[PDB]
Amino acid sequence: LHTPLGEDGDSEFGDLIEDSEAVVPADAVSFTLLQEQLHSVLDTLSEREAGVVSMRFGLTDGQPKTLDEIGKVYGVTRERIRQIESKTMSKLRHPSRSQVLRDYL
DNA sequence: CAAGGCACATGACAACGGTGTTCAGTGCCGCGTTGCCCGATACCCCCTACCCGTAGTTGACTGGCATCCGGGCGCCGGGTCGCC
Repeated sequence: LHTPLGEDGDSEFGDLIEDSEAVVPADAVSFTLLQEQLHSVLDTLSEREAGVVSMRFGLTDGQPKTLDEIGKVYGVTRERIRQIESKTMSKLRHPSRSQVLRDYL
């Protein structure tokens, strides 16, 4: 990386290649706005529906939880949880609570 | 002419009429919370073409590789040699 870069002075091949680990502020703030808007639309729905979808898709922890995995803290059945998840997906699929999330993809 | 005797109706007397109520029970027929029964997918098993580490190869075969310049200036600073 300390090669002359073909230039006798003031240059180094080590100062011409961009990295990839660096966080792009644009993408980061877009993600933050996505998180806030999704949390807002999530609060718009019922608090119970909100909580169950959040725990299923893991919106507070990195790893999502399985259906029956939610039926221990909340004390519900593996098929009840599936049913409320299904009707949550049905409601969120409504064009009402989709537009604000369309551009986010 | 006054008193005593018989009709019809009359102050109460309950019990039917008929309807809408008090409990009360149990459903009737609309909305909800959890039983099925499976089906798939993560976790053990064996071996094997290849990757990676180590062991030898008995004519002899005994000192490399250098650098090499047109700064240029200028100073500091000390070391080495000279003076004596």
